[PDB]
Amino acid sequence: QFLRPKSLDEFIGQENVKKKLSLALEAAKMRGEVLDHVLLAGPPGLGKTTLAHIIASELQTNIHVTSGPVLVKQGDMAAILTSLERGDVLFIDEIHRLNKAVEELLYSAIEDFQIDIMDIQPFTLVGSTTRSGLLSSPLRSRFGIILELDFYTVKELKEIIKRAASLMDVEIEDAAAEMIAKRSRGTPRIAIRLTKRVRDMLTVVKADRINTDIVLKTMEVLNIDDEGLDEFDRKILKTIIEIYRGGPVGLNALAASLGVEADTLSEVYEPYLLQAGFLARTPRGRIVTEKAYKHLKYEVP
Ligand SMILES: Nc1ncnc2c1ncn2[C@@H]1O[C@H](COP(=O)(O)OP(=O)(O)O)[C@@H](O)[C@H]1O
Repeated sequence: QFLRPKSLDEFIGQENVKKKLSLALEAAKMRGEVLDHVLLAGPPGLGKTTLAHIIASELQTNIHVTSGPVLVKQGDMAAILTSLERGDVLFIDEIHRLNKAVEELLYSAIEDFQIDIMDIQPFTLVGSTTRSGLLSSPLRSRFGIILELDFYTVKELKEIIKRAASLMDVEIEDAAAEMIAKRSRGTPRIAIRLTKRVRDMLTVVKADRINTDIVLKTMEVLNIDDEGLDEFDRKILKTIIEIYRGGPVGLNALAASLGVEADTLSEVYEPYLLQAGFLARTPRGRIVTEKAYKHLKYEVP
């Protein structure tokens, strides 16, 4: 995890998020008070986990990691709550997936810091979700700080790439870093994994630095096109084009045809497809745009 930022000063991008978090985080440290609960929302790979760890580290408290789909019985949640020390961070990934059982108990420990009277040390709840709207109304109004992360710019991603390459002790030319950033689908996690693969090409071809040639060879091997779309991205668009005539097609129907969970489609793949203008959502369902037809070389109906 030597590539993960350890402080906000090492976190490139998300300027609005950082200025908001920094304000409340520094104020709380200065007062020796427990930070207000924070909600981190946005597509995966954008640094929500990273920020959660940064928060605990800045407050100099312990972070307790867990996720909604794991805490089934109240006992599971109860144990974690009691292990919390004053000022500790309770980080819950996919918090919108907490079953009513543990959700009620969590909400309870937040209203007065005491579960059914049997006592909980004041703590900071930091939840993570792809869509803040997926959270229940009750728990939603519990976070005093809501941070919405959107995709990064190509410039920010390029900077993240150069930073990663330097840490892996490998030289890379600006134009090459730009090329990778343009194909990272607005996501730091994607950009870093791509940089590692390009690093492997640099190793096999025995080059002194990553250039455009090395990047293009890597992308052909990985099957990533000039827009950064991978095999499944294209499969989604092609399926809508061929099986559904460009759409509109419902989320459930599309998911069934692709053999994947609707969630993985709407929370993981569609976000960027919508942002990049390849897909659009209508009341009747998802539809492909003219840009997708042309990018994939299909005659525009
Ligand atoms: N702003 C950033 N600068 C550098 N690396 C980042 C940034 N945001 C995310 N990453 C990197 O990407 C990977 C993914 O991040 P993570 O925090 O797990 O995403 P999320 O929880 O939103 O899915 C991490 O390896 C991390 O170190």
